[PDB]
Amino acid sequence: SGFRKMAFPSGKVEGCMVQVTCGTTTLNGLWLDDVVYCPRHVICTSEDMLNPNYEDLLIRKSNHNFLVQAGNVQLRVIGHSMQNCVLKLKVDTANPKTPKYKFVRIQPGQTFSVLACYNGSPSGVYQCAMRPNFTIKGSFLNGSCGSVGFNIDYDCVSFCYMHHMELPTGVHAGTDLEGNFYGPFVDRQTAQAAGTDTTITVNVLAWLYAAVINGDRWFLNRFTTTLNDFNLVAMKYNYEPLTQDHVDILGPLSAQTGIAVLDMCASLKELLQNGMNGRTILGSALLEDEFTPFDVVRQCSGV
Amino acid sequence: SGFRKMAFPSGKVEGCMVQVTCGTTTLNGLWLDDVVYCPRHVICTSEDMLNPNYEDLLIRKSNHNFLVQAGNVQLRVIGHSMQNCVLKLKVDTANPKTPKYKFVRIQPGQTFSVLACYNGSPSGVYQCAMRPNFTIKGSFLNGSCGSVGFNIDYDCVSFCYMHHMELPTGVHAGTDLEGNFYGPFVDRQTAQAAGTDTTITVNVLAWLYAAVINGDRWFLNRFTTTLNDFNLVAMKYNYEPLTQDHVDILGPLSAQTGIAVLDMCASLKELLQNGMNGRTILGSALLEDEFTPFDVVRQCS
Ligand SMILES: *[C@](O)(C(=O)NCc1ccccc1)[C@H](C[C@@H]1CCNC1=O)NC(=O)[C@H](CC1CC1)n1cccc(NC(=O)OC(C)(C)C)c1=O
Ligand SMILES: *[C@](O)(C(=O)NCc1ccccc1)[C@H](C[C@@H]1CCNC1=O)NC(=O)[C@H](CC1CC1)n1cccc(NC(=O)OC(C)(C)C)c1=O
Repeated sequence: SGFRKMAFPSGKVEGCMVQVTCGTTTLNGLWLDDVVYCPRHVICTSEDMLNPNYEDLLIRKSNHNFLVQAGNVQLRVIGHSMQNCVLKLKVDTANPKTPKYKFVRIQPGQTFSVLACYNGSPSGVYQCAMRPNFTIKGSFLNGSCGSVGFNIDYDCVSFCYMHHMELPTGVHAGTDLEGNFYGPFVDRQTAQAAGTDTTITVNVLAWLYAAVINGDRWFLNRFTTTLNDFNLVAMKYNYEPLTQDHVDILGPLSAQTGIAVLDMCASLKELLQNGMNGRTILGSALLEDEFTPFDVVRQCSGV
Repeated sequence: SGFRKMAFPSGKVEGCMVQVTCGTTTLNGLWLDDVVYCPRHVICTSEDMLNPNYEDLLIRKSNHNFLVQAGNVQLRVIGHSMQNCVLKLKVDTANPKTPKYKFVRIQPGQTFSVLACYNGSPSGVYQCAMRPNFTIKGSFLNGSCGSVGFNIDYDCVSFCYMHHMELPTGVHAGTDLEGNFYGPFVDRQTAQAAGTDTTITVNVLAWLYAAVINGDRWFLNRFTTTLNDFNLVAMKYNYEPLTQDHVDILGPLSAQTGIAVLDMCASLKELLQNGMNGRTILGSALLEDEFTPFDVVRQCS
């Protein structure tokens, strides 16, 4: 037993990471088959960054403008195309360590693993959630751009995130691997801010179940409530609405535990008004919301 | 730029993980060159869990009794010896994915990554600290024995933990890769329990320095303290003694931020007195003790 924030093993993705240089800018790329994927802003100089014309910038560039390094080996570029905010650099050699993979786009509330990289070298791995305001709470310094987020299912890597920027409150924004942004952000130096964050209700409930499953039970009670009464207090504390689908997805654990979701809701209710005030659940003095139901089950199962 | 509990990239370890079966019992092992390393209790039943005589149990085994499998390839065992609580199987094939590696014994306070595995197949990776009472707070189910903890420095993998048991408080215990336990635990099913735990003071200070680096100063104060007055207070909240070695180690973080170690000790002292009062520090509502000074420097610069 025990309960921890856990990333997927990262080896399948470590082998796809490369370095990409265009002029003074260096950042990371993802090498799958014979294409390297990286952020389109690798083509911008500092001056261009304030108001860039990407189609114009790119037309001016040729293959020779892009230096791609895998370890010490040098990949040569035979083609270049833009898709949305991502650049696709065709290269001579297909990646021998290419895994089974697809590109997918994730919903707010869903989690995934980030492999942080610098100069094409993986530095660390951690779990994040795509927040309701479309940011992630990561850890990223200069050179991190191009790092990816992913899930693993059997042998198949599902890539969902490529890193592009930092926002004023120390939170992070990027794209799917077809170059579409998560959230209302643009790849330019301009005044941007995250919207008001909100708490992922269904994830907090899943985590209260994990607490119960692991012997922690000093928040339970005897009282059911209603979606409507609940949602009204949810609204008051900046919690997402809880839908009937949420109540369904939590079904396994209501069963496994003997505790009704709306029971759990009155527990949460009480925690919302009273405060935590330094007292703890699964080692936390705040209500955690970056574990999904599937995450809680995946980890109390052994998959 | 943010701050997260961050594991090492697990790929170098993933390619060494295998499964070891003996009778009814299956767990994980670690394949480096021509040796598979696993917990010696792979050769026990449940019958034999209370007072196993491992020397007696091993003598009665032949090589062919150990089923070792790396993915779909069955490896052939050609020899075996026991070293402390670890069993070393000699196999007829060297592991081609073997990395640069060393075996080190860590001290309490130190951190590392765990690769949780089942049936020779990795399931997740997370960071842990060796607690002062010689346990870790992990996530381990039936089948996880033989999972290992490690650090990575350049291309060199430092193996420092192999997983053996769960203890009544729901915390975990194991050995180094030479088979010696951390703590006064033993590989048998008697009643044994962890000593009372304490907070890793030097790591909490490093984390406060990390909050300052990331642009957050609300918890600082205008006071200072002697080293000795600090420890007399801290012990009252079950914090580990801070030593002169600890102070020397926080030197670099002090220089970068311009906060003297003993000034930051005064802040901590007050945070223990007051609590957070609704605020948080690097996203936490508690004082966090599983980041080391080396870890803070790694991830901030
Ligand atoms: C990215 O492009 C990257 O890693 N580039 C390579 C590189 C950059 C700097 C020096 C050497 C090499 C970064 C990743 C950033 C850096 C710090 N933390 C991160 O997550 N992305 C940007 O720098 C991004 C550029 C893309 C077009 C949108 N950018 C540009 C300008 C400003 C900001 N952020 C910002 O002003 O936020 C605050 C919080 C005010 C610092 C930005 O992210
Ligand atoms: C380890 O042997 C393992 O993973 N073995 C393979 C396996 C076991 C059971 C079923 C199928 C396959 C486990 C790891 C444990 C199990 C749950 N979480 C863990 O970290 N180690 C043991 O079961 C261990 C072996 C003994 C030291 C040599 N063991 C045996 C007996 C009792 C306990 N602990 C115990 O009593 O648990 C509490 C928490 C008190 C209920 C124990 O760890």
